[PDB]
Amino acid sequence: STPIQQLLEHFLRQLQRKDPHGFFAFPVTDAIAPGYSMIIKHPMDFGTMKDKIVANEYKSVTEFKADFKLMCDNAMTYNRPDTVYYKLAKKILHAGFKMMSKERLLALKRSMS
Ligand SMILES: CN(C)c1ncc2c(=O)n(C)ccc2n1
Repeated sequence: STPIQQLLEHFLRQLQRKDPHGFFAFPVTDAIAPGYSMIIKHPMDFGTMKDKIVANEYKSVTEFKADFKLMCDNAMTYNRPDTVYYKLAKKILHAGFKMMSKERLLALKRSMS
């Protein structure tokens, strides 16, 4: 494993901890959610993000953050605001961006020198 992969796996584990029912663990199918493929054209989930880390597909934390944001945005686009999926996506997007904030990454950059 590489230092980037270890850091991204840590961020992903902490993010997955906020989803105990595993709503974001797997891709959303049309059988589970009707007309999903018709509304969401750029699907994303924690499993796809895990596979990208393992394959060393992320060049930076910004790229990882972009996939996480896409996943939350998709859930907030497809699902109405009063659903468990929209509510969890909004909660984890905020919590995730504070964990991977420019402030926290600058503090990590300073500890790398
Ligand atoms: C059952 N159903 C209608 C439905 N709809 C939307 C979603 C969804 O966005 N995620 C992320 C996970 C499950 C899900 N399930």
